Amino acid sequence: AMGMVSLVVPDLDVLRRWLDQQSITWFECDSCQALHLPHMQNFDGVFDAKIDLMDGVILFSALAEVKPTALIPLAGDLSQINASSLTVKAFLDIQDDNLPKLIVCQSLSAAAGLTYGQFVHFMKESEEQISMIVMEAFANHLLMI
Amino acid sequence: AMGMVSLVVPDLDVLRRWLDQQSITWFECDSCQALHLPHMQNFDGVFDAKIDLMDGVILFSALAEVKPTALIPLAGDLSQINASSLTVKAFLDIQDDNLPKLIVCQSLSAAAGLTYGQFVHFMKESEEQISMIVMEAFANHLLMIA
Amino acid sequence: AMGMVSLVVPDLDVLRRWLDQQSITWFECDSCQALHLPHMQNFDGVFDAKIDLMDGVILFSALAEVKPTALIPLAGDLSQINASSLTVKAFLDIQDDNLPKLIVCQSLSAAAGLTYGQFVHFMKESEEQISMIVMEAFANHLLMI
Amino acid sequence: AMGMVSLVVPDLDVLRRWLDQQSITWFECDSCQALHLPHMQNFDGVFDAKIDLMDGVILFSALAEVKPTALIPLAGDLSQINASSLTVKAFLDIQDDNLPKLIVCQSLSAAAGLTYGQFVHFMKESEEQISMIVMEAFANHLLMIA
Repeated sequence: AMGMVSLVVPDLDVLRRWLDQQSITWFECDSCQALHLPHMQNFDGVFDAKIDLMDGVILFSALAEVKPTALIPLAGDLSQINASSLTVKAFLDIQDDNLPKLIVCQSLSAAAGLTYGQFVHFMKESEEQISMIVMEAFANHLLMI
Repeated sequence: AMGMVSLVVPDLDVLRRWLDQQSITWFECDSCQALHLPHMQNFDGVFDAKIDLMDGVILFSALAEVKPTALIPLAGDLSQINASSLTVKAFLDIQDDNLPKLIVCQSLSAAAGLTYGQFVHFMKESEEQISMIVMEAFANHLLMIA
Repeated sequence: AMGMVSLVVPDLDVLRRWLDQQSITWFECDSCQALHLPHMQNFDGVFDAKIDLMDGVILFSALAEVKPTALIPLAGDLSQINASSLTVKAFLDIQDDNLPKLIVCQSLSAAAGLTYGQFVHFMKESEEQISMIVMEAFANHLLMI
Repeated sequence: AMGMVSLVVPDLDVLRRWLDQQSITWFECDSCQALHLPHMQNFDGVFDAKIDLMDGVILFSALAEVKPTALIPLAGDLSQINASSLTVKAFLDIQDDNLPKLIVCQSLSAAAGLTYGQFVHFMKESEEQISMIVMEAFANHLLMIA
């Protein structure tokens, strides 16, 4: 037992405040509704990272660009990567016009309510699990800079 | 305001009680630590489904046996399947002696506490998301029959 | 039996002549020793095709550019493609600096000697098997133009 | 000048005689049309090897059983393996009831005629190229033992 709490169903404004509470800086696309997190670019391989809220689910995602020569090998390793974390998911986003991306993300289901403490844990856990995947891909020479 | 609720770091006993409170039936392996969920076998392609507790993370997972002729095509589809759900993950488990398995799972991180209502929602959202993915693979002719 | 013949071990000059014999036009890179075959660009998907001679093996290869979005699906289909022809081979050539290529090729072992008629058959058979693979990839929307 | 030689469109009898002339032993399936080559089992990973004649093309092929845990990694290596030889091809044969197989093969197009000497060279070059590929996969731990 940790006691009684009262749960909140957050909107994006609650999330801005809860991020401000933790001293986590966020920035905000002209082109999207995600809260972008500049500190995540400190991890080798990370080009962008953000918090989205959609259909009752908070998502924390990082994006890295993949070298063309590593794309087939990385696609073959996706099972092992997803199996390697209890909480983080990984997949490729491939377009004809861009460099292929590796998306690495964790969700927190919010529609039933959350405490602030649960959000904080999620931010900490996600950052740690995400950066592990992405740094290991970088160190294996799979990513551009 | 709204009401107050208990925040609990659960052990496997907390979860069995919580499943009981939802009238969800669970069975046990003498060979594993998970709580098996017989009702998930009503979706085609599901050979087993279970709740595990691992380092403070609850995992609800479904397992389906994959057709060897569909193993490579499924492996090539994992990005798109993982991209199809906000919450569920999918991956392959391949051994040298068993048929390959598709694991389809959702997690709920319990180390900072959880409430009963969050678990309930987890059980519902996971059953829905997991069953969609498995039913879809089964309809794509990728799975063997239980 | 088709009678007695006398075999020739060709060099690149024999091959130019044998191509001239069949009225097949060839062109010649500043950057390679292959004999390039412009008529093969008449097949949808083909960016270049050539005859190489190396270490006693004549190779007839065509190259097509693959869309990034089709690269993973095509890599998964390489077994089926190679299984589909008795004589043609297919594989990807992927570089970080370029568009991925699909290489589709047939060899003729020449170190033991050949007749002209065997060369002609090879040119005909290769062109037919190669263009089948490449046109089927094009029609399945796997290639750029 | 150099000498003259017979140009022959072969049938399977022409090939058996030609293998005999090279003292290469061949056996037969009551279940297939190929001439099996017992000496190819001396290379590790080779479960079978054979000469087929199909639409006027001679195929020399070797078969190795693939470890299910290496199936996906091998599939991802096929480009590089096919690019490693000027003449040999490699691909997978996956069924729902057998272990997956790696086929490694070379062809010789016979419809415009072949001479005995071209066949001999074919037999030597194929054995060399095919065995290199198979021995290499076996050393990469991809294959099961015959």
